[PDB]
Amino acid sequence: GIANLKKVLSVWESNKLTNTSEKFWQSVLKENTWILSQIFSNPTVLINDEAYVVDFLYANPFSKDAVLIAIKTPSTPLITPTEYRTGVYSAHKDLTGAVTQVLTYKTTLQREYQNIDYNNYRQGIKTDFDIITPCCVVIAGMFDTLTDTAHRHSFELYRKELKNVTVITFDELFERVKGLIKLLE
Amino acid sequence: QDLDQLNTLIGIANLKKVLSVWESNKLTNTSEKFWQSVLKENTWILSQIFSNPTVLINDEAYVGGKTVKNDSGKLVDFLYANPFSKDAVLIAIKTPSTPLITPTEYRTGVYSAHKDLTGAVTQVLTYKTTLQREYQNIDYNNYRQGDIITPCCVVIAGMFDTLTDTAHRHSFELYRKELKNVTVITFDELFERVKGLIKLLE
Amino acid sequence: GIANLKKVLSVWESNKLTNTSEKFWQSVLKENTWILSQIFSNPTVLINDEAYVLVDFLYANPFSKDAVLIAIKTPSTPLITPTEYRTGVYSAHKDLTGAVTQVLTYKTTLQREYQNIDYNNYRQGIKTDFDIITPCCVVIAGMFDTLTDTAHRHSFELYRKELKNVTVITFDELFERVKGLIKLLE
Amino acid sequence: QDLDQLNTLIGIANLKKVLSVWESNKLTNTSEKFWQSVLKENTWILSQIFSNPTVLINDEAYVGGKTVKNDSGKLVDFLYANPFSKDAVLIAIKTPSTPLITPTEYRTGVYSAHKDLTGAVTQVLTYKTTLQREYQNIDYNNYRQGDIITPCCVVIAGMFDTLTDTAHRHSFELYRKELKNVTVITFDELFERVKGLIKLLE
Repeated sequence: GIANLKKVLSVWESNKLTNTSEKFWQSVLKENTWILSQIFSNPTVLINDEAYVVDFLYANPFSKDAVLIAIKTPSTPLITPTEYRTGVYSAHKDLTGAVTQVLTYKTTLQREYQNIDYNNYRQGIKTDFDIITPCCVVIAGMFDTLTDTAHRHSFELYRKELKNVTVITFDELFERVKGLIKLLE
Repeated sequence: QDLDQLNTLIGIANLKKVLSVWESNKLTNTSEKFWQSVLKENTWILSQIFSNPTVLINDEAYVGGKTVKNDSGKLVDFLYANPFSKDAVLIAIKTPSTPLITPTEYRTGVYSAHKDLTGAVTQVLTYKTTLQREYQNIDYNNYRQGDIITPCCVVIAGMFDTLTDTAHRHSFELYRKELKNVTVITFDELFERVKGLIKLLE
Repeated sequence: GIANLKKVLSVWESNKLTNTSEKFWQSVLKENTWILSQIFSNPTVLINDEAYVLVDFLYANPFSKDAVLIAIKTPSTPLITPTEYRTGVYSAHKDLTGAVTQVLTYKTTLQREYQNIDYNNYRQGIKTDFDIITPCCVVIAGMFDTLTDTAHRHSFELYRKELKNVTVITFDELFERVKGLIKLLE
Repeated sequence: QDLDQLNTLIGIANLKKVLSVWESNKLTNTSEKFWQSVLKENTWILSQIFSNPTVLINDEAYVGGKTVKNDSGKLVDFLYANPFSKDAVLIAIKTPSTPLITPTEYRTGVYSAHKDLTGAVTQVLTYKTTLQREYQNIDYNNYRQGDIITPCCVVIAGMFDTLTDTAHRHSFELYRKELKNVTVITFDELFERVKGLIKLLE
């Protein structure tokens, strides 16, 4: 119950600034599928990797629409160390490259959907995800690393101009988990 | 930790009653006022679903599922008073028997959004603009004597049961996934996540 | 030159309130490919219908090969519903909303069947200069002049700014660029 | 008739003059000021390319390719004075040698945007916010004594000649097409449409 929710936070806090392996955070969200389900207002269910043979695929159980989620490490920089202009900071190449990569996978997944769908038919797997819209999510970095107001302003501009990619930092992801505790109390 | 178990039961008990009314009058009772009242009393559910501590329903504001009483009676006055609620979610609750797509076909395999559904999306944006100007008007007066809210908009109308076709569901998704600042979630989708919360708590 | 530009407006000014056939407006834009190329700041070139096979045009950037799908309706296509949802609130007409859904559906199909389309061009010997990299769509329908009341314009502006990947452009706005080009030169 | 032919020749002569400058030192001159000066004396070209009669380069405003003489020296003053010029396109002109993507690969087939390119995109957005803030500042003062400009942003930098692979071109497109209020057009793309205008006229 709620003790399970607190356990997730304890795991999150313990490796908040130490773990730098994408595989570990892959497991944590895979073990607790409800964590990523809180991002989307519409209901979502996890899709097994075999169905579409460090990303996750969540699909709406009603419309079968699928959303692709890419998970990086919390230590991923959000902005460049130096500043392009006084008070203007460029988004780090790690963040910009991550956004591009998830779009490429979404393009590839839709372009090869017929091959994947037919393979599931042969193997008996029931395909429950339909690529209707190019919605992607990139979970990376921590918002707390942005100290200066210029840093927060520069990063906020980057994450507001994106059309179909929602960049969510790790701390914001677990704030929904932590926020659930407060609402229950 | 014992109270945490008590909180778990209290949270589940509230969720069961919300599903109880939904699974009892989702077909007969179709008045907008009734469904607004039900979701008002269970605002804490909406806070988690839309990932926003502060929500705006009708002419009232609820923070963390708590009714924030405002003596002035103006939603804008509360929003200006508290800078925290500058990213609140505006929710318009319609009847669950609201058509989502036109019964006929615009083309082969394409269904256009129904009048009622796209009317609500226009209405909430109109309501959002009015709140923005009233907030701006107060800011001008305070400056005269001596920002912009930009709240999120969410429309809750219709059920996914009426979409009894792949074309019906695909057309609806292409509509609601194209809006920038409006999220359309059906009543069936709304209460199915309520079931998910029960499963997570249990 | 300029005389050519004024000739195009003569056709537009003559058929904007008379011609209600979708095929005719396809012919006009197909004859003058430069008209639709003025919508996009980046260079674009029209792709023949044989290459990638409702009126639909396909323009591709000559450099990055990115393709854009444009759907053309009639100028007589309503933009908003005749009645009002609420007092001062008008809904977008089903013709406009349905047109947006259809162009997105065709864009989805075009990307999904790209491998077959690319392979067919290889067999037929045709080159494939278009690539579906981004889901960008354009819908051309109706005229902005038909929105007389300030509520009508506000209701339509809310809808068109709300869209993510579809840019609804009325006919008069499209041909205003043609008229705008004349004034800049003159 | 006679006037049209004279205007057609003037337009073609102007367009060919710009191409002569572009094709004479696109590989030698890297001064950002130089390319700002060249592209601001031919603003009528930019008006048609970006489909906007009003163009804002640096702190100077151009309407229909004509230099507006604002004696105040503040760009916002002109914008507030003239309600017509509210959707003006803000254009930032960089050197054509500006890199577009990182020379190394982020992954297998994925390239991230270069620091200079993404730095300019943030800079114009910062410039846009300052103009919006100053526009309100004037508007607030007028109210005390007795809306929102929300313009567009365009960045012109780099050449497509650097992108010598399919992966490079796909990566660049996935970046600029994802932006909402910023349009990125390379110098090679900018003058390609200049050639297209000549073909249309001639």
